[PDB]
Amino acid sequence: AVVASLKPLGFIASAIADGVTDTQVLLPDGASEHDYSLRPSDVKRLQGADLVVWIGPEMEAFMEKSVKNIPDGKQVTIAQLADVKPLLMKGADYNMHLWLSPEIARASAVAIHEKLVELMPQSRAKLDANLKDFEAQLAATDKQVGNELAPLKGKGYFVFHDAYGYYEKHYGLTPLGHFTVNPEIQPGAQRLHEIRTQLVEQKATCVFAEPQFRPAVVEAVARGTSVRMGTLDPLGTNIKLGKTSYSAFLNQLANQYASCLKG
Repeated sequence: AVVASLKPLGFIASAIADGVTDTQVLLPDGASEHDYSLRPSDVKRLQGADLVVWIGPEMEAFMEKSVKNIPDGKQVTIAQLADVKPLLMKGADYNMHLWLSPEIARASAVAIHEKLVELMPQSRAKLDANLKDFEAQLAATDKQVGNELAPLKGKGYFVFHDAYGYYEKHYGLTPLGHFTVNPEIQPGAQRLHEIRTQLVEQKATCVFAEPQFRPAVVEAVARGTSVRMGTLDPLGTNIKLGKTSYSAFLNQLANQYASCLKG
């Protein structure tokens, strides 16, 4: 099997290795990328994976550990890829929420495909063809999203937790800023003040919760005000692995942003 660390890395691998081997996500639905640690049975899945896909040690900390035993032909480490490295952003030490960069996704699909062809050479036929389709969906989605999000350029909003840099920069969104960075921090207390003042001084159209964290803090700093409220799910927790899953992720996310920000 192809064992992906996070669900949207699954979405990608599931497209490339469709019909060739199954894909498996380690980080379960509704857990957060910051704050997991590998089950014994999750390490089994890694030890006997055909191919392992993850970002890199600055992101999925919890699995740097087990990935040192795995050799280079049996894994794809997306933060240290040829075409990705050059376009890593800074953390306002780089932002690693890469799985939302279509350019990076592309580069990842490529590298996955390469390694699978190597390991499973009698499936080259299908693999080559799965990839072609991916590149096509992905391209055609990047177009539709672009259009959907284009009218939200300018509209300022706030997000819980800083995950969306890559996506936001690429489609030209206009975030006023984030509540946290690591969302195991609260954050309080001045942070929450600076947001409040910004929201009541008109200035912001939407504020965005997340499903893997209590919206609790976001209602508040908003109640009373003319700010609308929504949610963003950066792990597409409610999307099934499949060919068209990663293109669905981006569309969903676009719709999440837009469903609140439209006007």
